Amino acid sequence: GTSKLKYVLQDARFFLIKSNNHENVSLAKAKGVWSTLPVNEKKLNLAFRSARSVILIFSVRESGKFQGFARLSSESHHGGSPIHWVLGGVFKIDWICRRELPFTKSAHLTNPWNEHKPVKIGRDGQEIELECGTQLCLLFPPDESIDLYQVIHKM
Ligand SMILES: O[C@@H](c1ccccc1)[C@H]1CCCN1
Ligand SMILES: O[C@H](c1ccccc1)[C@@H]1CCCN1
Repeated sequence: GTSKLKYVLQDARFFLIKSNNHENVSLAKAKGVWSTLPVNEKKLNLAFRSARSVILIFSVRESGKFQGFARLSSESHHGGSPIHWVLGGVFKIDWICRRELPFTKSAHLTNPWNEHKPVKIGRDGQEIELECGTQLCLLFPPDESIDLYQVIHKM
């Protein structure tokens, strides 16, 4: 079904994350963490405090695809377990979908906060307007390995 997914996304904010390599997205998928540049870290911390869900939608540059999406479970924090990224604070994230979506499937979605360009277009950290972001997340193939019960309880 899609009902719990729609519930998690209700009144959410959405941000495009552009990564330079699959290895870092793989690490994020395995460890449930993300780290970004200071300008985006500040924006995400602000969004985390005000919105009931903040959703990161990931895309590896030149892949032509999104690799999935996740919900922030914390603000950024320093001093924790180190992460062997491929070269700020660390956000904890809960994955909602670890399956890919090709850009060809989102060609009908425009992002008002980026001049109504197709939603695949955007710098790392670009905010995606609510309706566009909701519809983008609903386009991903269902990830039947995920149980959103525990995510709902964190809201
Ligand atoms: O956001 C990126 C970045 C690039 C340069 C300086 C700080 C942060 C990368 C780093 C690991 C995962 N995300
Ligand atoms: O998407 C809409 C928009 C965005 C930018 C210019 C005109 C119209 C509005 C914005 C808030 C709610 N929806």
